[PDB]
Amino acid sequence: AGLPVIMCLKSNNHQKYLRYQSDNIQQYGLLQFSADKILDPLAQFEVEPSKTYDGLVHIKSRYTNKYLVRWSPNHYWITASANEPDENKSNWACTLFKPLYVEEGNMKKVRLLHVQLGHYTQNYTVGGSFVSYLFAESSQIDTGSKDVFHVIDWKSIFQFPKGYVTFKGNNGKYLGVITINQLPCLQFGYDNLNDPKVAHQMFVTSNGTICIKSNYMNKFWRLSTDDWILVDGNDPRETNEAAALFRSDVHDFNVISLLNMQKTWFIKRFTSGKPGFINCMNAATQNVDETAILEIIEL
Amino acid sequence: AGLPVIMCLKSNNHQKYLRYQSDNIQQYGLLQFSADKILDPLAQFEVEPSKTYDGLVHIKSRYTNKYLVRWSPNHYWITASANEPDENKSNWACTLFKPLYVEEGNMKKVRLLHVQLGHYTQNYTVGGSFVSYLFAESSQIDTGSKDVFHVIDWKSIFQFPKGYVTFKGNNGKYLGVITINQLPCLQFGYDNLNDPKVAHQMFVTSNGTICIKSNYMNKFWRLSTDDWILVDGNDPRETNEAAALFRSDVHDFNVISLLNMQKTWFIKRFTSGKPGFINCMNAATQNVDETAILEIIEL
Repeated sequence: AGLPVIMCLKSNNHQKYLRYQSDNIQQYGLLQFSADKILDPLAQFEVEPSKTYDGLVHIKSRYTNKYLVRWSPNHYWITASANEPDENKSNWACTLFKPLYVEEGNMKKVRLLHVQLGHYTQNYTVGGSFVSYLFAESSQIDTGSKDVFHVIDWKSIFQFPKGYVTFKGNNGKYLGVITINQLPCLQFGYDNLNDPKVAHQMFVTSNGTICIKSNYMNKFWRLSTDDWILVDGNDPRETNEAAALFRSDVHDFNVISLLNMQKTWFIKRFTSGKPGFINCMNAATQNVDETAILEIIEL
Repeated sequence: AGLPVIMCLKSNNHQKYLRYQSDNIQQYGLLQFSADKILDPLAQFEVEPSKTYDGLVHIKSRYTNKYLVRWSPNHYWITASANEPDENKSNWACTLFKPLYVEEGNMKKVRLLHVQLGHYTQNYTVGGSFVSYLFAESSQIDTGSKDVFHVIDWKSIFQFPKGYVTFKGNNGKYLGVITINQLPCLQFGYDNLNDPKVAHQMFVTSNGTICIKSNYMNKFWRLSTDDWILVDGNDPRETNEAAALFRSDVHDFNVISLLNMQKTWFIKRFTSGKPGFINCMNAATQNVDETAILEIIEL
């Protein structure tokens, strides 16, 4: 119904992501707006379209693989615990929800109506322990906007923009081609997004590896001499040369680290001491360091 | 191919479960036998039958929802990062696996053969940082059985024994029916599993709630007088009475805590002070405590 197959929900009211409550407490099983990162393994939910009703949806925790349902005949708290869907609107355990978009055409802002009750769900707080839990409050939209959620497609966090992009290093500079000692290097030393030497193109293969082409050089990034990432490679989707294949470690939307597949080490901003090699891309760190985090800027 | 749709793999070699390595380290994305409990959110995998090859299977991490594939053309390390399945047996990125049951008929002990390589996967260690990671070593069975895995169906951990069962408290005693002051209570004070009073039956409903019947009385458990759990209830599957419904917090196979849906507090072995009411089941704890931990013993 316009929602991603697998999604994450964020509460504008306090900026946290909805996650299954796994602690051994009274609220076990309930859904709490407390995940700091979207990468939290308890924050993923799968949406499943209704068999009978056009527009109604069933939702389950990806962790437990169980449907969201009311805690019991007496409560409005939502628990991801139903073993199976229930499309009977008169049953307190009906599992049908109805996504209602806050603004026309915008699919990332929604209010989720519990069908059986006809109540909007909210990031609700009662007292002491019942803090920030999903609760089907009433048929009235909330004055405090605690019923509006930001929808996030889980799949997209691991997808990149193919089209010109550049990378911003931790020193504030953009990554561009540069010839040093006859070697076609990559340096974080450009200030302007429009310098054509700074434009790159990311190709994500079906196996998860990524290859990157320098627009300016019209050649692919390739680990080579002294572990510098030089711009001289042929298309690795044909050559299968591990030196020109990378795998990413996503930290957040457009914030990544890339491991070079030949050395299996992360690439980073590096100054080797040898004259001329200042802030150049090199496979120099076994694990992620601050000089290894790259921000992707679309072009 | 006989595997459960969603499963957890346990290494025979060191009794840890296979989980996605999410730390920002060299081995990010690889699969490591380091989860202590099956409840770890990074330890669930899903199986998909091959589209063209009977008996062949693709496997993905439930977390990333990506396919297990070789790290690169040069490696035998397995990473859960393929975007899509690959059935080309000749391609290094082939995602097909062949489960090979160790004991004919027992679908729980298995070896996973990486089809393209023709190698068995192992709980592999190459010292240093690569410790206990899935690696498709060779076409030879391992002397030390590091290639033998125990398959556990994920859905079954939230499933309970049908037919007769009892419950063992933290005082080593079985839970049985007992009349105290005219009230038909449940007390942890029997040492004989053959006592008919100690026998119960659990019913899980499609909504996740559970209702328990005492075999002896032929009555369902129900929160009533002074929060004690009495055995006098009619079937809540028909009365929809919250006091006769419980939701479980599973700690491990057959080790759970139960929350009464009327009080929304966990039931535990309890001694009130009122004479006679010693070690009786009472909804007296908000969060799980030692006394709220119950062991399900099947009869």
